[PDB]
Amino acid sequence: MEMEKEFEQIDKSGSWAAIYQDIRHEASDFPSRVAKLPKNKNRNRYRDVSPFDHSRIKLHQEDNDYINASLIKMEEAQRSYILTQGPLPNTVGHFWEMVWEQKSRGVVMLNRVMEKGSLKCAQYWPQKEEKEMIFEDTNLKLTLISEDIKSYYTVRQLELENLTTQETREILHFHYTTWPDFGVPESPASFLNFLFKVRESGSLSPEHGPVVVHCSAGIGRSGTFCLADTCLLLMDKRKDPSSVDIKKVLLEMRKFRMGLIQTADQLRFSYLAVIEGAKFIMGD
Repeated sequence: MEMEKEFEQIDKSGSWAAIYQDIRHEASDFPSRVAKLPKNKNRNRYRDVSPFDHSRIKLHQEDNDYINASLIKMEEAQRSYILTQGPLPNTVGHFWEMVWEQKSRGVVMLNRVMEKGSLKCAQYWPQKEEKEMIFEDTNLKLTLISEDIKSYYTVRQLELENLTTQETREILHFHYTTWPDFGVPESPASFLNFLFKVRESGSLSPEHGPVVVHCSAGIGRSGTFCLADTCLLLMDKRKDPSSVDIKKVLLEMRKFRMGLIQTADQLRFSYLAVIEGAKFIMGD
């Protein structure tokens, strides 16, 4: 069924909360035993959001390999993503270790450091060129190279240096700064504009490691981003674009991280973004 007609059907019958609960009921349940070990309690921002064991990213260190992060590998679309929580004061060094070890080119941040008067993640990148950051636990240095502030998002060029070997890499930081404190955006236009800027940079392409995407818990706004990207790519690849089933794609992604898309409003917004984004992938 054309999602656009599916959309109006659900909208006129006001059944979004019902569709969404059906997804929650059918979603995969896999063990997350490593996340729950006592030694890792201060590595998790939220007690009820954990990576599954089978898909978790392992840090390359004998001490403790745990980070709250998951590899979402989409086989038909030929795209991979790493979804992670916003880094905590004691996990910022682990976060940049993962970026280095997984050979990522881009980091996508979908939250502000403070929202609703509370801290939603650590200030984990430098704000001034001349004030670089050193992460002593993982032996990495991080420098701000340039900053381009736009109305709906900011793009930063960063230099990550492995102090052990003195190799350096350019990392691109894509910061969507205008998601509202409550609810979802009224129009998907600025979100789609942002997605296409990430695509244009190379950060999603198979020559690099997977993009790292986060919000506060790494499941809500973050799920919306990868769900929309993968659905649009499938519509590009297939002979029959109306065969793309957004609910089935979401359940496939939930095999790799729990709780992706956190509200029925985020589900509706994901439909809106794919429907409106389609009106480019087909030529215009």
